[PDB]
Amino acid sequence: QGSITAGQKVISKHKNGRFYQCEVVRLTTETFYEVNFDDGSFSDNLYPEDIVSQDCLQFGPPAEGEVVQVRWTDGQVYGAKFVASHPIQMYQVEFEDGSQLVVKRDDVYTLDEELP
Repeated sequence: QGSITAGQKVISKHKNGRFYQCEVVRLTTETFYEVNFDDGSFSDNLYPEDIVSQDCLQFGPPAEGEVVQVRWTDGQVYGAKFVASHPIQMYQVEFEDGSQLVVKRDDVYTLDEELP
């Protein structure tokens, strides 16, 4: 939703799990990758760097259906096939303590609106 802009005071969840006032420092795009692992399990939230069979950061996303190897969150490598890439509008926010998160549109609230 286009209603949130850089420099806006908003309310979002700090890393401590509670809602505080923070400030949007930057609007950014994060590209997510979707793959089918060789066992048929599906992942929708890989980062391009997690493809270890080719350099997607340099050359962009694989061809749909292309065989890939994936470094998973457990440090391990797995066979898979590339499905699709999805760019996502993210909001980099800073709290009064100076901590920063990069959160989705649904994770931020204006000062006028009821939580949650």
